[PDB]
Amino acid sequence: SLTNPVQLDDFDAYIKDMAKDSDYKFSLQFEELKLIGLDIPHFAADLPLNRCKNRYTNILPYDFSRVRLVEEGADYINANYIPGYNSPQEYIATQGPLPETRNDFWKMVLQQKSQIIVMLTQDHYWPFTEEPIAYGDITVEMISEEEQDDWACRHFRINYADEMQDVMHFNYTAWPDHGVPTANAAESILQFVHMVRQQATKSKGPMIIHCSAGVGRTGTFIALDRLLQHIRDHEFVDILGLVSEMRSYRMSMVQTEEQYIFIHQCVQLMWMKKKEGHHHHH
Amino acid sequence: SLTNPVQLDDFDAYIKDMAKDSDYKFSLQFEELKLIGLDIPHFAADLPLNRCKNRYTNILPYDFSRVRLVSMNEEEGADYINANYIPGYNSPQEYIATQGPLPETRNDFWKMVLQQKSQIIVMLTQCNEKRRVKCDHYWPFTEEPIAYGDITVEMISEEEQDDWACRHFRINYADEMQDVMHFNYTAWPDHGVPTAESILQFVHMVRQQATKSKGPMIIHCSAGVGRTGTFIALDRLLQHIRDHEFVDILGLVSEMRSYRMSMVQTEEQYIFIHQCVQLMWMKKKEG
Repeated sequence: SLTNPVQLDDFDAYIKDMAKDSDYKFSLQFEELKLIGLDIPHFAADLPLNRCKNRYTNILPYDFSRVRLVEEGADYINANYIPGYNSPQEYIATQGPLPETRNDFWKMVLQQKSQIIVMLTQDHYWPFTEEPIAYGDITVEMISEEEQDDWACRHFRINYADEMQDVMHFNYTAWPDHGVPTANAAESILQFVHMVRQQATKSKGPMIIHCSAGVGRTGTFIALDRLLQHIRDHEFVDILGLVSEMRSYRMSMVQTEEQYIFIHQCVQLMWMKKKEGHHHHH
Repeated sequence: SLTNPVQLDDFDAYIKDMAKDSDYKFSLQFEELKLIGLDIPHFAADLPLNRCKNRYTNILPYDFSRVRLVSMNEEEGADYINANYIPGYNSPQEYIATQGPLPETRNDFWKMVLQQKSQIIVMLTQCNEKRRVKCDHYWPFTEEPIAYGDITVEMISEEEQDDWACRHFRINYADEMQDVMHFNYTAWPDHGVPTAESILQFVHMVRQQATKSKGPMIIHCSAGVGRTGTFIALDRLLQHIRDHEFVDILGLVSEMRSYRMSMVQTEEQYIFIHQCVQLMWMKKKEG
């Protein structure tokens, strides 16, 4: 429905055209993306008892792709499985946990067997000290912590009954809140993405990604992660088709035209890196 | 991973290159496609108690995309049926690909039809082919309402033609009633090809009805992967060619295989899909 594959050889001319007439086509395409999933049911998220489990009143997970926890509304959590470059349920896009949902969040991590969590914002649902904390029936203890300039990695040990699970936690902290992303901002985020991807290819369940609403930065991170891998193996990119797809699994993925344009900004840099690399295929 | 969009303007040149050296490139692509989905679990389909619900021991539904039957405190495994949600041109769960119902699962099938609220069923096989069993005649023989478990089905009409039959069913569970159109294509031999004009009109026919219907479109043949996979590809492609200037059959077939194994069973059916697009392209050029 919404898809526009562009040969990498034509991306430069493509983005320039997208930008003409005051970003007319960027805006038009974004206006079209806003129509995706309008008719997909999201009744569970609107049930009386689950309303308090949503950070934002109008950002609700579709019923078909929602992650279900295993009482009235006890299976609910604002999160959706999202397709990736490698599997149909490679990711779980979710909102930043609320104090009232942090126990449900850890239950999701355990049940879904997620060994990688990506936080795109700076709510502190994890332990502050080395002391193991019990979030409901699940005990979580931070094993180690590494801190870089733009991100931090934490290793968590989660247990329940006889079950034990190791979970890596990547928190990007240099995400720009205001102004247009500088060439450095783009570079940093692309490095972070690449970094998480190296760990991904070595993990169990779906990769959990979140930002306050779980759609903007989250959908942007997912798009970039999938794009880097795609651009490495292919000679074309279909950004429109990609964001449209995410919109069909979780509403508002890539929340703003700003983020939509930014994604194109990053792909141009990816294309520049691919060309300058001249790497043969493995 | 597996994807290769081709502008329609050079699809002819593409097809001819793929057909070169006795379909060398076509086979190359099909072998790659046979690897898709091998790592996706299908634990529920493996349960001993569900073995009698699988027509074939090797055609099994993935856990993540399988269709779940709903019931109140019912027996273990009661939620199981050999079927999977498949993305379509319009929505994430537009189709439900399933095997041809067995005598032991005909009630489960109708339960799925009612619960999923499907108003269209596409059957691409005959119940029997070459004296070999392919699918149970799970629907009524006459106009007399038949009870399948707690669901009653009434065949309001039955219009047959050379290559297909259209049957209007009215089904109900107490006061929950539903109209279901059943399109049975009878000229598609299992593991083979219609042997394009005929099947394309069929697809167009089902498409017309679809625009008037709501709910998932149930698609099945015998195993629920070969002809079913080819039909879905065709249905989706017809709509895609109408709106765009390119096609990615490789990515399309790869995607289906990530939702249900073996979609589009043979290289021949895979090549048939390309041939059909070529025909679809020319029809579009007549405007």
